[PDB]
Amino acid sequence: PNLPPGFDFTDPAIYAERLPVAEFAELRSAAPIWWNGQDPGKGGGFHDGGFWAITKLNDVKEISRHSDVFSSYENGVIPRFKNDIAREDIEVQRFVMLNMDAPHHTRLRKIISRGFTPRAVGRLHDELQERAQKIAAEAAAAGSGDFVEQVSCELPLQAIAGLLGVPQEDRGKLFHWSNEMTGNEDPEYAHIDPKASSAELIGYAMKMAEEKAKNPADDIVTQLIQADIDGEKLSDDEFGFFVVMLAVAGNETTRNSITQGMMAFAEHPDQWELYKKVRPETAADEIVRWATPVTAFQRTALRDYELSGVQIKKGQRVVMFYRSANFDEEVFQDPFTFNILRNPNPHVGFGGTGAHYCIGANLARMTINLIFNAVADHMPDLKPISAPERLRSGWLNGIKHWQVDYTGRLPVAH
Ligand code: HEM
Repeated sequence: PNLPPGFDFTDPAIYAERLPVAEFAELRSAAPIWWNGQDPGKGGGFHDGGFWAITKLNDVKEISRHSDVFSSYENGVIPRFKNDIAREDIEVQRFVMLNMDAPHHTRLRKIISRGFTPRAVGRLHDELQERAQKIAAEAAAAGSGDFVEQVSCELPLQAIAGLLGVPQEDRGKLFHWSNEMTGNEDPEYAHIDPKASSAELIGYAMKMAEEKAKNPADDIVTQLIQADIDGEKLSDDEFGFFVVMLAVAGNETTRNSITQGMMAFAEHPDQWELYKKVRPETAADEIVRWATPVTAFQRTALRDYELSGVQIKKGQRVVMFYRSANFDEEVFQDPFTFNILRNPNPHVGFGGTGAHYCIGANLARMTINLIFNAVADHMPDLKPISAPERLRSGWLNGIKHWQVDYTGRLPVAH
């Protein structure tokens, strides 16, 4: 393919500036499974010399379905850390369900599923709609400001707190810990240590589990720590690892779907007018496909496996570029058109179908719908002031800041 020598699709220096949309398109056309070599020292923590870049949706689905071959546990799913990360800090990811394989994954996923039933998630609708309205109103009253802080950040965190029944007076500290826990290489956050925040959150969660076992209630935490008919339940530490997992899994991801959904609405005012008018049930999925908050997750082959004519060898990493797959011209009609009516929309922003497919997908869609309803109600005319500031990460597609005029009336500053 026509790519610069040395090009690495996991390079956080790319994403601090842009999404490499042209280069993904070049691989889908010229080399849809492509060996991305990595130089000595520059492996993002993996010392294997490179990985297979997976760029087509059908191949992302195939890998995702064949979890008996393509393991999450062996090297975890994050394809990029600081280059000098210790191996034990990659392996500590195995304590959370996202980085487990069957059969251990299968048991935990069945228990954790109790928290994500339609009823469990449905129960959060009213508090989240009230909060979404309050968020948007307060931002509108500020006139202008950082959309990421003032509109995108809070609701995903309130969804996690509501789910876990975190007392109101504990939410600031919970959110503080959570916001320190999705590591990145961004110089703006170079002073933060995820490990200490993670240990505080796990201890807080374990105390909650102990208390709820003693005073069970009609809530999701009680369901998780009480034995079902098969005797299965989360131990206290397992409950702590579930909370730690959510603090990353359901935080920056939904946050970025909100920021980048609004960026797409600013870029496509026809879609924003359509949205405000009809508030269509298909909008959240198009927002997720367009935002693709997780650029990529990886797997490791547990045996040689041929994928679309390419021999993957045992031990090699494959990196599923959801950012590429979600724009695959053989699966979507006009993938580079932002269309909030798109249906079907077989995007992989929540992963390919398979064991690990996002268990929070419906909660995330509800979050997105409630906050955009509130934005439509309170700041229908909002206009950006300056360009988004992207996050330096080689796997998360993040926006740190985006200055916006909620009134739409401020004139151009010179
Ligand atoms: C738009 C927002 C979101 C996006 C783009 C997203 C994306 C993803 C992706 C790509 C995966 C891995 C899928 C795979 O490997 O096949 C995943 C897993 C997961 N997500 Fe989400 N997610 C979002 C919101 C949420 C929310 C709101 C929560 C919970 C509050 C959540 C909880 C989880 C959990 C617990 C896993 C692990 C599932 C497993 O390993 O079995 N996610 N998510």
